[PDB]
Amino acid sequence: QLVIMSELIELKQDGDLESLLEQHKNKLVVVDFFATWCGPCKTIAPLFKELSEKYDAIFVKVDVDKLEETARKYNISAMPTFIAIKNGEKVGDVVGASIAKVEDMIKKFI
Ligand SMILES: [Ca+2]
Ligand SMILES: [Zn+2]
Repeated sequence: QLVIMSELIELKQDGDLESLLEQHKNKLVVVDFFATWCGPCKTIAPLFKELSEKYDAIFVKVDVDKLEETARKYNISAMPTFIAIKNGEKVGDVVGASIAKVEDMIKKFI
């Protein structure tokens, strides 16, 4: 019966998140902070992809070793950490590979 105008974007260097937030001012932005060497990150990534098809939000992937300043800025200390950003400000986070909690968080702030 419908498809969502979805967006799933992987960032490349510090500055890209701030640019993305400015480019998408009135969307909820959901950021997956992950690491290349993180098993739980790889396991959840296809579920995060599936979620991006269900909600009119901007879904973002950030490798903590490629965007070190951004990880530091968001106080990332475990991976995956999912951050919901609304109107440029952090409104929630989920620490760990729980797709149910991520979806609950999106439901709350979208
Ligand atoms: Ca799908
Ligand atoms: Zn876009």
